[PDB]
Amino acid sequence: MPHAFKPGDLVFAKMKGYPHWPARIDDIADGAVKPPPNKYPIFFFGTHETAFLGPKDLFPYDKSKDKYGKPNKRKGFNEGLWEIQNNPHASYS
Repeated sequence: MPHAFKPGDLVFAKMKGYPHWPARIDDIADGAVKPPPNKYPIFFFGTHETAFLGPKDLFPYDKSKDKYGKPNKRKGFNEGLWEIQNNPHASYS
């Protein structure tokens, strides 16, 4: 049965106006900006941008990849599909 989201979990993350996007729950490093309550730091593969999102916008990768894991014309999308499948836990800093 599901647990709560934790750093390292792989997801498709949804934001207004964008397709469901390959992403991971990031850790928060000492000294880094913390998310708002009930929000998670989302790192988006491909773009390498961060946003804070709640669970309503977070779809677990294994369950969702058939549906959402298909090429997209949006900038960085296809690079992001490679990263989530091939090296989802690397430093992209």
